[PDB]
Amino acid sequence: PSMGTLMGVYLPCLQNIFGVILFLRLTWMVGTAGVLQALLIVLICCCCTLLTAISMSAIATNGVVPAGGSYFMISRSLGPEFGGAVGLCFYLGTTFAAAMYILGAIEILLTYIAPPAAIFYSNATLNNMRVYGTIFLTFMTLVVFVGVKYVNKFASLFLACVIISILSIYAGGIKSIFDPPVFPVCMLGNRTLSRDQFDICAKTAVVDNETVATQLWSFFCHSPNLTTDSCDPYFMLNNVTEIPGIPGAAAGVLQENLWSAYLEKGDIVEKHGLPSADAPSLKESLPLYVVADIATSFTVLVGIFFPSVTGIMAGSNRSGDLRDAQKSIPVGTILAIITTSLVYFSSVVLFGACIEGVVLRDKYGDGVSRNLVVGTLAWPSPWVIVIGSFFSTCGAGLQSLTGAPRLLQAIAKDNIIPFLRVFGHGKVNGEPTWALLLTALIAELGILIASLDMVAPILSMFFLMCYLFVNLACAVQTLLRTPNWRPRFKYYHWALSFLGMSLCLALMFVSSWYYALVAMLIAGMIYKYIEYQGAEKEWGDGIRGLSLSAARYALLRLEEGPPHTKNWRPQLLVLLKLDEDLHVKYPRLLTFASQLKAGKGLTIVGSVIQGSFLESYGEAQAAEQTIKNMMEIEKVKGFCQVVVASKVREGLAHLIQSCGLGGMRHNSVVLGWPYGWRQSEDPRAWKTFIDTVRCTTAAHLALLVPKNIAFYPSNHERYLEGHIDVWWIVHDGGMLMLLPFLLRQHKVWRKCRMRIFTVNSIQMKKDLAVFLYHLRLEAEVEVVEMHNSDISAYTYERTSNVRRMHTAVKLNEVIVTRSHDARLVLLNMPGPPRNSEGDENYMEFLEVLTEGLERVLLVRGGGREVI
Amino acid sequence: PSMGTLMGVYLPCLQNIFGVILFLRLTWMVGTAGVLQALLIVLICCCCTLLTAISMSAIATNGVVPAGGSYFMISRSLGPEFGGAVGLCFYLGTTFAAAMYILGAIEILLTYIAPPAAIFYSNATLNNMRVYGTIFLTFMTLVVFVGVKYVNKFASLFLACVIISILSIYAGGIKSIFDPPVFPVCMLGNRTLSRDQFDICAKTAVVDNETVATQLWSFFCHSPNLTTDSCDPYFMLNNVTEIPGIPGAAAGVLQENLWSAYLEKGDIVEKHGLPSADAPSLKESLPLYVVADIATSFTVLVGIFFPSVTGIMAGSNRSGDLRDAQKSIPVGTILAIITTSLVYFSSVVLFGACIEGVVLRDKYGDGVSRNLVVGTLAWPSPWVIVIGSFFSTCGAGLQSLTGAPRLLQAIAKDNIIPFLRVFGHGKVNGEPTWALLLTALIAELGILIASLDMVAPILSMFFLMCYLFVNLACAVQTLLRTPNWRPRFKYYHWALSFLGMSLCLALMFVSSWYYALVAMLIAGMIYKYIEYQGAEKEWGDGIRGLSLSAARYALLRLEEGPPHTKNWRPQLLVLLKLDEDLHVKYPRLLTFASQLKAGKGLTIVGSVIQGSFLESYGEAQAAEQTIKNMMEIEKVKGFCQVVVASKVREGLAHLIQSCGLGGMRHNSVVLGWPYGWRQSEDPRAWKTFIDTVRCTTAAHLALLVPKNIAFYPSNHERYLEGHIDVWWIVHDGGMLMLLPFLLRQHKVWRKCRMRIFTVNSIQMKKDLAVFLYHLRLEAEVEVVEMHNSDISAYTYERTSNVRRMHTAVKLNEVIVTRSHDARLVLLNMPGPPRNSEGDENYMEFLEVLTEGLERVLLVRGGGREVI
Ligand SMILES: *[C@@H]1O[C@H](CO)[C@@H](O[C@@H]2O[C@H](CO)[C@@H](O[C@@H]3O[C@H](CO)[C@@H](O)[C@H](O)[C@@H]3O)[C@H](O)[C@H]2NC(C)=O)[C@H](O)[C@H]1NC(C)=O
Ligand SMILES: *[C@@H]1O[C@H](CO)[C@@H](O[C@@H]2O[C@H](CO)[C@@H](O[C@@H]3O[C@H](CO)[C@@H](O)[C@H](O)[C@@H]3O)[C@H](O)[C@H]2NC(C)=O)[C@H](O)[C@H]1NC(C)=O
Ligand SMILES: Nc1ncnc2c1ncn2[C@@H]1O[C@H](COP(=O)(O)OP(=O)(O)OP(=O)(O)O)[C@@H](O)[C@H]1O
Ligand SMILES: Nc1ncnc2c1ncn2[C@@H]1O[C@H](COP(=O)(O)OP(=O)(O)OP(=O)(O)O)[C@@H](O)[C@H]1O
Ligand SMILES: *[C@@H]1O[C@H](CO)[C@@H](O[C@@H]2O[C@H](CO)[C@@H](O)[C@H](O)[C@H]2NC(C)=O)[C@H](O)[C@H]1NC(C)=O
Ligand SMILES: *[C@@H]1O[C@H](CO)[C@@H](O[C@@H]2O[C@H](CO)[C@@H](O)[C@H](O)[C@H]2NC(C)=O)[C@H](O)[C@H]1NC(C)=O
Ligand SMILES: [Mg+2]
Ligand SMILES: [Mg+2]
Repeated sequence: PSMGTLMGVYLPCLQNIFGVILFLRLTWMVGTAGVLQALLIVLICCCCTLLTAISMSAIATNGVVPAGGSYFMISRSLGPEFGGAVGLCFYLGTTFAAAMYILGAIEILLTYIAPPAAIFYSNATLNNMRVYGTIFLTFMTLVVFVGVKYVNKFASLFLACVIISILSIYAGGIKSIFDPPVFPVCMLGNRTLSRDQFDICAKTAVVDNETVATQLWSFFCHSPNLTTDSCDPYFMLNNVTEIPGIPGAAAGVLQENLWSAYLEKGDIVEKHGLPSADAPSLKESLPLYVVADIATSFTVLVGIFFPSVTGIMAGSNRSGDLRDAQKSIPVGTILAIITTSLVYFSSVVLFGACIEGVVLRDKYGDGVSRNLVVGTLAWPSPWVIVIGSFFSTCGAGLQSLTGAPRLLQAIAKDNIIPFLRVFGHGKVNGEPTWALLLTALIAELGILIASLDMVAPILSMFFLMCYLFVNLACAVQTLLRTPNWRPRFKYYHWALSFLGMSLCLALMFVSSWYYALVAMLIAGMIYKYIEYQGAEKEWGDGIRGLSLSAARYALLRLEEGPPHTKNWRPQLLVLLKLDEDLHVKYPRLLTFASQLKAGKGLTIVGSVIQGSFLESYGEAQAAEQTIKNMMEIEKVKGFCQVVVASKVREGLAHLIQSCGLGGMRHNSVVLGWPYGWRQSEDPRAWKTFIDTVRCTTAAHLALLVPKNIAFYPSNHERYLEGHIDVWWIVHDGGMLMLLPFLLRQHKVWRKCRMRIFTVNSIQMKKDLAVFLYHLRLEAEVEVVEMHNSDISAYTYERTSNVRRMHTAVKLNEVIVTRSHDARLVLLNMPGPPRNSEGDENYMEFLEVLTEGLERVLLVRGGGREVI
Repeated sequence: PSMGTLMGVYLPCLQNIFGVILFLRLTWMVGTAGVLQALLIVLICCCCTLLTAISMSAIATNGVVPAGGSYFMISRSLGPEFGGAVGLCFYLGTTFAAAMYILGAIEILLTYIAPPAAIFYSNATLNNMRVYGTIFLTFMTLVVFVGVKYVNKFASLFLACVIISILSIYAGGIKSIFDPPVFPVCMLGNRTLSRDQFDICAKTAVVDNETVATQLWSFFCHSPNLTTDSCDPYFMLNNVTEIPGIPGAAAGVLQENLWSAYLEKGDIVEKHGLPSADAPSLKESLPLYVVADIATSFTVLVGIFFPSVTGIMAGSNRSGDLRDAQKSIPVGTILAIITTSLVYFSSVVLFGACIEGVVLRDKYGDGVSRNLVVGTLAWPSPWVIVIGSFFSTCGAGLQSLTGAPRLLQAIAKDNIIPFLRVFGHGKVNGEPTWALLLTALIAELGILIASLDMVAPILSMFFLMCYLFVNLACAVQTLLRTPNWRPRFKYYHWALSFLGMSLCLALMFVSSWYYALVAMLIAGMIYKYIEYQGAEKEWGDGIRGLSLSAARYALLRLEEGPPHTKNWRPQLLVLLKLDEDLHVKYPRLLTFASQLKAGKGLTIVGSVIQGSFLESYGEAQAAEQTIKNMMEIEKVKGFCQVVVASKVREGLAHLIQSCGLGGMRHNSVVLGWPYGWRQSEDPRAWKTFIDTVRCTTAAHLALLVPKNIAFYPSNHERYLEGHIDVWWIVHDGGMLMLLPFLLRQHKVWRKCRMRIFTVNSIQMKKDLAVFLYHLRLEAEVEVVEMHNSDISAYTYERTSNVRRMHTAVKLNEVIVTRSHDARLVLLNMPGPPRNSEGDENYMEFLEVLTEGLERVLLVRGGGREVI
């Protein structure tokens, strides 16, 4: 399968864009709104479609392109929810478009081709439209049922007819510039008379050597004798002129019809710039003037014109039979859009500058003798545009009735929405069976309105909803960094899709707010229903399934990307120690964690249970429930893991290195202090502690070792007088300065004074102060003398056993004489020794250091802390 | 702190609800819209506020009630995002309400109290309103700045004045029924003359024994002599009547003014039911008829009336100083609402049935000699209502200017929105300083409009937005089962909150669609900004923080509730085996998992690395990256865990029992088969396999042991001819029937025929078929003979070593002669023995069973499978 860009993307998109709105409703729109506002309408309606084409190209380039059609790409690149919601709005738009094309062909048949055939001679026109539209819809449905092959064969002919029509229009204009046609329109003062009835527009004619009243007189004056004075004042007071209706292109005409002329329902189409002496008038004369049919505005014209720029999704419709789709879909679509936009602009200016401003406003060509107003300027004859538009409308109706059921069948066989499974019951060949009937029924329900000017806004609403959803999906997926979404289009940026969504939403609300609300509610309902059904199909439950799907999506999206945050906040893993009877030994660790997190962040609570898994599952479940209850009491929102190991050491290690799912990992381990390690003889008291410390420093995790956890305050407790003391010695400054702030952020330490003690002094104070300004703690800074010999233990261990104890006891003396009355004391601990045997000496160091302090918390940095 | 329900909730809510709209704009609304549509407006505007009061009660009962005010409850019970968004709309509503009350007091001062004081004598009224409103706003701001204590002291007086006003109105009506007042209104045909200028309404009066033209003549006719014929035709053609303006209560008047009388801008207030002979008229007479001031409709009246039922959040405003708030806030609020609604209904009917339908439509009381139209019926004098409404408006303005800056200061000190931190810089006493200035500026910007009929819809938009957000939050949090949200209100149901949200949204869009769009965009912007800032504060990054917060919220919400799903879908844990050089040994396990999941669900991929953590972290990270790449290649979306253990057995156990976060856990373990176990001498080949099997059967997890994994198809492979074979023997029927369906759902097995082989036969076939109908697989069912002796191994092991082999070899013979050419064969495996030593015999059994089959997959149920 291989066909080029032109005959694969360009010509189908062109054939789908050029429609009936141009012939039947371009001149009327231009005359009612002027040339300027018409150009503005065309620009506004082309910008939304151009931004949507850019977003569609960004969709069509990422990855491989599915070979099914234009609905499979959207789904594959935006998810079943979005794609399903988009597909239904597009289906409804297409079926209503079929209805509109049938209505247009009926109007062209009953008004210009053969008026005598109308059955009903107000509401007679509406009933004729209803009857003939129903007959046409039935026959077209039968044709599509039996003869799809001939339609696909003859589809080129309709495009040939459209192109020949446009060429003839432009040839007629260019011939108009130097030698225009003749189409006299008659005038009464500054009113417009219907030339259909009268033989000639003249008050009196000379027959048999004398003057006699003409048909215009007998129609306006009921008396057939000139010597009468019982007629309306407007006829006798004003003259009767015959101005040419097609003045050749000039700068005087384009200057005349350049400003808006919005009429009201029932008003008279008047030629601004003719002498008129006002006077009352009878009520038997109104059937002789041309009348405005519907109320005209700006939003009305926007709504009526928009369905003439839709069809940009028809270019990416032979995706399977394409040579290189990534390079052939976007360029073809955008070139088709540009060609259509330039043709519309040129045609607006040409109509404005070539035709009278009073014959453009005859929606049905009443001033002229019931001709196609746009067909008046055409070189060969006004008969080429009539037949051309008739065949174009028939072909567009046939193609819409062919392409809507196929899309419905695709959506039904995709098994997204479950209640429309029957609509996928295709024939033996694949041609839909019970989707054609539903489509014909919806098209009939649309035909029953029987007025293009009322069917067009619904069509516009559905297509605008589809475009808005495509744009919004693209922008959001680009912003939030979805895992499988990376488009390769060059001229693409999420700002463009966002602007397109905004513009098409503005249009959707300008046309009719209530229709837009109904469309938005339908779209939201289908989106949520697709999401719920997908959740129930993946997991098993509806609501819990929704939560599981949201969690999985967030974790998967969070997986990709740089795994480092610009800031550092403690996300703890509280290693609780269960008793022999499975009771929490130190329930104050959970309280302290709740005070340090304040209910925001991640807090996992692990614990190891010695034994064997094969025979100890119930114990694990019971302990998990116990920890969950104890954790609910202390008001800390977190998860709870319980593992059953053979030795507690390896259980602790596995718990430290494996807790979380992907990016939701901990980065801080808060373990308690071993009590009675030197009292008892069992050496294992302090080996587990040292091993967990060494295992949490090799994973680059922070460390919080709250000593004397039995004296820490509870949540009901409150502090009124007291001062936190910080004793940052050398390293770990960031966290030593960030912990007391996050601590005092709690009501228990809501107003505890902070004092920063740091073992040129003025320069150091200035730096600490400038750093504190960003934090805003403003705690008093007191820098005591720094003796390198005393601090040689921290410097030597980071980057002499007898000396170690000396320095630790001198440091302890200083801290206990200058910080004894402190509420909470925070100081950083030195790293454990490299030699696995000096652990006793390291423990003695750590014990003699914090001698006397009532409550002391030791923090060890991980090294990856930034702030 | 303890005060009752009445003086703590009822009276403040009552004082906040009864406003100026009732006096200044009740009669006008009733006359323009009739009695029926007025009652409908009151009902529509009371239903939204009643449903909002029910939702607010449901909020006020769950948990403890914060003692701060009415904004802390909403925040504490709905989250910082919702509460912050609600607080700002409420602040804007309150400040614009202050503007409206100042405008009302100005109107009452310049129109009835003292008209000569107006500075400008159209736009003179607007300029007078602007100047005087600015002066009033300045003086009121200064008073609130200096004298809050006196305001809080005197707040009771304003309620006393309002109550006395209403009592006087009703006393006047009841006195009207039997002896009404005198207020003659003059008429011209069926037009309404302004009685202010004329001395008496009579064409001619008799002075000095003869008739002379009266002031009405000289005002309507410029000639002061009766003998003139140069006047307008309407004056001479019609009469001059003097009808009473206050007809006592009767059923004839309530019948007259019962249908709508919507006028247009500039129309004349006409008395339907008086003789009038039409005629043209001059243009110097229009300043003498009463005129309609603004265009009236239904939506206009809805918008103008709505700010008279707002203030239901003022009852829950002394939460701290309450005896028992859970029982005192809801009953008080709802009783205040009911009292206000009944007073409005009774007043609408009383006005309709007591006053002429032509003097109700004088917005400024022009027909009467510039009196308060509602003050005409009042027993003591019309002077009590004027002064009462003046003092009420002044008091309401003062209280709004006192209560808006306090709310802004609370929001600013809560540190939710960061850019308004300055507005919390209260005085030494707490009274706001730079929040009062901002509030006064916004109120001035609102005063510059200087028309109640244009300020009221903005107020309505803000309050409706606040109410809609409260209702939506309540309904959603009740539906999705938020963890900390359980209200105790009896008459509360999420359907009521949903209906309230719908009704108040309908109102918000009926009044003015564009205003509603602006309000909704403001609310959404503030919601998303609060969410982003909170994410950046909890975690550290903006976008990644958003993802982390969504994941944590979903997991926490999913934690609570029954942990069993009605359906069972496999969520796998693929235990890969890494090589000595850290390469995936069997990369086909990942392919098979991707074919069985099809990219939807949870798939964790664990692996154990022997060694020691203290010295093997880089190996773990490298292996994790390797597995991530290999898993991305095979197109399976899952997480990857790597642990470093000392012995692979306990690593596998810890991986089996601890993988996931809360509810996102696996329920199926897919491990491979040990190859070369009998070939090599190392006994550990089959001990790890048996141990993992026994460890995964004690955790109640399913088990998938794909044998001969080297012959399984790849993703590029396709199958055209072949038939899946199922050999369900006794147990594990649900999963043995669900696995092939989920398998064939993949394109690789898209059309492989399924054959169900099952070792009364007709009854069994009928049951299997009925079960298959729901699945819809419709696979052919062939039931072979079931010999109990051969099946004695499965029956004896679930619920003789020589016999075991016999039965296994006979079963293998049957399966290999009737299923040799099968594509994939699925049969359930028996459980491992209880005796830890018969493992060799169990392995020999499992090996001799699947002898000859090219591809065989064995499944073992967990026992908790439902479908
Ligand atoms: C077509 O002829 C009709 C009827 O002869 C013209 O209607 C009349 O046009 C004159 C302007 O030339 C209007 O006079 C102006 O009226 C406005 C508002 O009343 C006033 O402010 C101006 O100072 C001036 O008096 C006149 O009202 C209008 N007649 C009616 C009944 O409205 C019409 O303008 C002619 N031209 C068109 C339609 O382009
Ligand atoms: C107040 O007096 C005014 C002027 O005298 C009345 O206006 C005129 O009322 C009559 C009805 O009694 C209208 O006649 C009707 O007009 C409609 C539509 O044109 C027609 O369908 C009916 O068959 C009938 O002819 C007349 O049009 C109207 N005059 C104008 C200029 O509109 C008015 O109705 C009196 N009563 C009120 C306002 O309650
Ligand atoms: N079985 C366990 N499960 C979870 N965490 C543990 C376990 N054992 C120890 N820990 C962690 O190590 C810390 C040190 O406890 P450790 O057992 O060393 O001291 P102890 O229990 O107070 O008594 P001793 O020091 O005499 O053994 C505990 O607070 C806990 O954080
Ligand atoms: N180190 C490991 N990490 C993760 N999973 C493992 C590990 N070792 C074994 N397993 C699991 O157990 C299964 C059995 O593998 P096992 O080592 O028993 O057989 P083998 O490697 O094929 O060779 P042999 O049977 O001779 O040892 C593996 O497929 C895997 O699922
Ligand atoms: C009606 O048509 C006539 C014919 O063109 C207009 O012109 C008038 O012709 C008479 C004949 O001599 C002259 O006396 C008048 O002076 C002409 N009018 C002007 C303005 O020159 C006539 O004006 C038309 N009437 C109206 C109301 O347009
Ligand atoms: C104007 O007022 C008079 C006084 O009430 C109306 O009544 C007419 O009075 C004259 C005096 O004899 C009678 O002849 C007429 O028959 C009375 N009218 C009727 C209907 O009985 C008079 O009708 C008023 N005019 C209008 C237009 O309402
Ligand atoms: Mg120990
Ligand atoms: Mg082994």
